[PDB]
Amino acid sequence: VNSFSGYLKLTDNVYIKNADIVEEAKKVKPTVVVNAANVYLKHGGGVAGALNKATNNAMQVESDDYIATNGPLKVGGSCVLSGHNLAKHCLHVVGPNVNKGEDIQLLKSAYENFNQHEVLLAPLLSAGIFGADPIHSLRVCVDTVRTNVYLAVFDKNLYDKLVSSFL
Ligand SMILES: O=C1CC[C@@H](c2cccs2)N1Nc1ncnc2[nH]c(Cl)cc12
Repeated sequence: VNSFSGYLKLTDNVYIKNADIVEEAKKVKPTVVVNAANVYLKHGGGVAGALNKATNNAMQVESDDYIATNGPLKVGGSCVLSGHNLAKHCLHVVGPNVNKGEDIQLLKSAYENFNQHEVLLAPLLSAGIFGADPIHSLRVCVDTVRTNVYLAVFDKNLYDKLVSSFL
């Protein structure tokens, strides 16, 4: 039993809700919140910009130190950093950005990072400003993640479309 509330159950381990991941994180304080990161951990917009703003820029400060030490992430890769006031940990995961020409096959590799964590609150990877089809992202998620994932979808119209078209 965990503290997530109001989710539709898609599969044994994947749950979905129309919710702002920022507000959801602030309420649940999950062990792991997933960020829709880029390789530079520059949290300018989208989910990343929103999560960082909610930390009063502390996520960005921590991230800049991480990059200065380790260099950029790989597309499809991840790193674990602090969750600040939102969660215990933030798993920064880099899905391919279609608006940069990156290979969509790397979306499966990106979701594989979730399997290192028993329970996660997460957005759909590569959706939104990353330019991929969110329906496809949901399919890859369901077919790749085996741990318990609670997906927050900000846009209500998109949420209804994902549910109604889910196989
Ligand atoms: O709903 C969705 C679906 C895909 C993703 C994207 C939208 C546009 C580009 S990628 N997306 N976005 C969010 N998902 C959860 N919480 C959020 N909070 C804010 Cl702010 C935005 C947001």
